[PDB]
Amino acid sequence: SHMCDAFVGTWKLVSSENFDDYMKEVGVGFATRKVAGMAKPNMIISVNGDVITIKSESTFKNTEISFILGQEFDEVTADDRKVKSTITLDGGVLVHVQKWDGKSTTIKRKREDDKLVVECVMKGVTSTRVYERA
Ligand SMILES: c1ccc2c(c1)c1c(n2CCc2nnn[nH]2)CCCCCC1
Repeated sequence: SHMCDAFVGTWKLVSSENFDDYMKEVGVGFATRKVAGMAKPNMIISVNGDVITIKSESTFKNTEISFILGQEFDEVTADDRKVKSTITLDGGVLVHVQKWDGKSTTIKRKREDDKLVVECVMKGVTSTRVYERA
């Protein structure tokens, strides 16, 4: 009955494109790129009141963030960046901006048909990662 109902659930990665190049653009080093690129995460999205929780569970790393839309928080990313994050809803798309070291990357999550599509963008480089219900 609310703001992210169609995102809530357990999702499994089924395809990726350009993720190595995205990670290079971000600054991720060779060994982490190789092991992270192999991961097939489950993304678990839940909502309790105003608080949204997004977990990512994989052989590479298990991460968890909780947040309120529009309210900045500090995040340690799976690749060990210490970033300041703000997540908003823009026309039904969750938009996640991460700022660190004068740099920025944006991760968009959208529902398309029965998929949850994640678009990671750093400068001119996009990676598209497609999730199915688990
Ligand atoms: C496996 C799954 C998910 C991951 C990662 C690794 C990494 C991130 N995300 C979250 C964004 C996301 N969600 N689905 N794919 N990407 C941080 C940005 C990219 C650097 C590598 C580490």
